[PDB]
Amino acid sequence: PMFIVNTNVPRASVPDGFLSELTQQLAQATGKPPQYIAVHVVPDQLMAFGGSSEPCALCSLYSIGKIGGAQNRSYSKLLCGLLAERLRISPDRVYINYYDMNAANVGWNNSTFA
Amino acid sequence: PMFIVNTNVPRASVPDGFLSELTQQLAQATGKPPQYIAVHVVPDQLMAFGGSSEPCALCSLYSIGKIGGAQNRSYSKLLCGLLAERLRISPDRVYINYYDMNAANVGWNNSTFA
Amino acid sequence: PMFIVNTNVPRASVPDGFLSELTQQLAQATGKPPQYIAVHVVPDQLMAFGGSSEPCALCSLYSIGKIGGAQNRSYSKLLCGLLAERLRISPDRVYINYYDMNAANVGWNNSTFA
Repeated sequence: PMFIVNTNVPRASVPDGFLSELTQQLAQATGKPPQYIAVHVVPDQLMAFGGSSEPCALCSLYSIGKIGGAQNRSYSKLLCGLLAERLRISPDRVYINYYDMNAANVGWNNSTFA
Repeated sequence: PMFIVNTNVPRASVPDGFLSELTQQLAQATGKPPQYIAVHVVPDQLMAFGGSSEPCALCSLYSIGKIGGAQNRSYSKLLCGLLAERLRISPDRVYINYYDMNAANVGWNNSTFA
Repeated sequence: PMFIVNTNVPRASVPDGFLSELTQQLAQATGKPPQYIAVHVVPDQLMAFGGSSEPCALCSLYSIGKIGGAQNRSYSKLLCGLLAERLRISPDRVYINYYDMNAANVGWNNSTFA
């Protein structure tokens, strides 16, 4: 799985250990081993949510399977929780796009996961 | 809706008010309230278009519905217009990927839009 | 086509001529004219792959067609090869998301490709 967070929160406000926390919690949530989880945090961004620039985040979760209505509600609670607690971003200023990737459409290690 | 612009134009060349203008014009174009529009501009990027590092932009527009053939032509005229006028980017050096997202695949506020 | 590479490798480690090499090799691999190939490299990122901050890359290849099982295997061998040779990233620390875009969902030059 791959989780990306783009945010206007400054780098210095991203706590130590955050990428590891994301990795850990995503492995748990998706059921996939942490060796397969990749995470990417992009702070200091020029962004607005609903016309204003209070802390916000635009995020993506890509996974080969483990994507669906109930699962994605659960992921959203988890991820909005983490962004609120660690980055002080209000959950109503977070969007997360979920993508169910086909294995043949994910490259890794000179080939694909198919 | 979420609109992202990645560009090699420098930050200083992005006018004050550009995020607000995008918000307003996208609200009008999509018919969605401004409160639901998120915008993200990423200047100073290392990018090329057709092998050239002249000004260019790679963009994405995500929306739950309000995406389709005619609509995306209209959005492209609008947004290339804005990028030409405000950032001095030629329309033929802009790509915009359009995504019609399923509500269940968009997280927000600890749940999804489904 | 549009190819994006996000990496924790520093900017100074991205060799001169890299965006051109990508453009050229992607034109050849996809069969598309180089004029339609866009490339975007984002170094110095805060990211982890399998919990680790050793060099890694999270990438995307978008194309209108020319996406499929065998084609994507071949792209992955090409692209992982270039990331290894030029950026010294191990192929097993690269993910590449492949996207077959509908022409009606790609804006360019005030319109779409449909």
